[PDB]
Amino acid sequence: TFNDVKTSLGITESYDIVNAIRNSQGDNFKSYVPLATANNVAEVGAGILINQTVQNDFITSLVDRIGLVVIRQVSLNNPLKKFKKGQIPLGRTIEEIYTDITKEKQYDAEEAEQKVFEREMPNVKTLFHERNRQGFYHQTIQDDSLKTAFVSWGNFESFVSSIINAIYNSAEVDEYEYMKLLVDNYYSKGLFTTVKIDEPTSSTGALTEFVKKMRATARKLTLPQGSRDWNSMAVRTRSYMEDLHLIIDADLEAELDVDVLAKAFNMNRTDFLGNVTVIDGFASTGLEAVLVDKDWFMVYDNLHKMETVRNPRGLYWNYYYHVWQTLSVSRFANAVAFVSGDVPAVTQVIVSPNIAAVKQGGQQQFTAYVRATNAKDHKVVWSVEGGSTGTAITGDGLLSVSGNEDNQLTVKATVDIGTEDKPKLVVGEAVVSIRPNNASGGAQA
Amino acid sequence: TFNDVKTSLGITESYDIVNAIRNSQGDNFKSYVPLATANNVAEVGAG
Amino acid sequence: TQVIVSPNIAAVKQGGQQQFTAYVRATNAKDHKVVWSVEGGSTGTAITGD
Amino acid sequence: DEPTSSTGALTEFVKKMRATARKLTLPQGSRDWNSMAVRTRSYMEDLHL
Repeated sequence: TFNDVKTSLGITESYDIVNAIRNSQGDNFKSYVPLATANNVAEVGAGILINQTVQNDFITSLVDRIGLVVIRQVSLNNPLKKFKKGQIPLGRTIEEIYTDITKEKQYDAEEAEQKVFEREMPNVKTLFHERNRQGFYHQTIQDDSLKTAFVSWGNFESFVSSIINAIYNSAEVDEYEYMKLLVDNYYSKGLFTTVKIDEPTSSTGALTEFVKKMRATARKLTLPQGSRDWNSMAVRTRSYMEDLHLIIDADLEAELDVDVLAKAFNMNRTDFLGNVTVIDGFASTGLEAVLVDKDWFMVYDNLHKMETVRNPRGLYWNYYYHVWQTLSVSRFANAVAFVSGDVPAVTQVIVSPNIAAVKQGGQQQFTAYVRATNAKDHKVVWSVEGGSTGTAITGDGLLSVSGNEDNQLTVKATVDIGTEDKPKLVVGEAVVSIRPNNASGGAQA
Repeated sequence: TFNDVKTSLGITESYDIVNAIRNSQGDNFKSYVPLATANNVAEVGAG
Repeated sequence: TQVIVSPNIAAVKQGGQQQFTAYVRATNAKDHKVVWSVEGGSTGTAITGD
Repeated sequence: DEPTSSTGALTEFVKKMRATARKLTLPQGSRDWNSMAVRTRSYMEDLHL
């Protein structure tokens, strides 16, 4: 129920093909001069958004009657469906437990007199994955009002069927797009091990600058001694190379395919290591591709219910499609971020046991790993939040819980990238609670 | 024994992907606006 | 090169409201501010941005 | 030179190692290539790059 529709609705003519040029050429547009109806094509040839009742040219008061209705229809799919680990019935959280290595002690027999029953607890990280996604898809099909817009049985079932697949494409796209958030989340949080690829410190000849880095760092994830510096928990894990999946920009696969794979007499020496999955590219700035284990994804299903209900007063159906999922990310798995643009110096600081239960008057050793791009060796300042005058931490992160506290402490590892500004602090944190001590009361000395 | 804590524990982040999603109607992030539960994926999902 | 305001056609009830969204075609690696506007309304009938 | 510098410094590094591995695994070994200047020799299956 419209009027005054201009036919140039969303049109920003960068140049008017006719009046700026074709009438006035003397130039490259000369091949359109021998066409005579080029102005009728330049008016309505790019599609018309809003229909208009156009009268017939010879007989006015005859309407010009739409005479072919095609119905476009596409099916979308999640390429990342193979990163799902099945269904969780009966439960909400997931417990992910990882014991890692310990530090060797020097053999000393003199100190061994008092330390036979000394108790040194393991280094255990735990990780919890809550059910995140709980959403549904809503879709009405008024079966009776749509019979207006069709005159063919056959276009009516080819339009009702598309609204069916409109649900099944909507669900599968957000299933693609939620899992693509988890990469852009994890990078925003600083949790990706940043590796630059587009900083070629060499001379000219850096066409394979990214291939040499994405085949070295792919190999570094699989050394049998493991490494500390590819997790976001700083634990000594390892990949087995058959589980290394590489989610890559489509811009970047052609950089490989053209600059490297053609002119490669032996392509096995220059393919990317591990399984390659092309996406369109990530939302994050400068992030080109991401190499991960198969264990890095903690994606789980809970529901897939299609329900429906009929309205007798509105003569319609609602369709509800509930997808409940557990969309999560293992911080224990290696996950390398191949980035291009300019990055911070320090992306993450990892304080080591992450949680503690230290008795009043007790003490606790802390360690801060520093996830740093180019290794300026940033100095670490330890700090305690929520204490009293007593509780302080000093030097190489040694907490001294006072006898006079009961407060849940926050132990910080402050790294300053910044300068005379509102500077750039990279603060990692841990949480210490406090057991009470009957520490004999009163005063001393 | 732990009685009150935030869930963004330790995380020092470059850009915040709640203000990256909502406060960029421009580009690079409009694919994440039609998500309904994007808060409990972006502020939990790391673990 | 183009700004695509997405639904392109609304039949909004008098009093009711409607959600619009605009796709900006950046041909470069930047982000460009969108300013929403409603012309031809009564006193009232505003678009809030966004 | 430095085996990140150019693709010539990569190649020359590939030249010097196939040279050296041949010099090691010549029979009639050298008093070069060890720290006692013992006239020893080595085998190809024994070399570990």
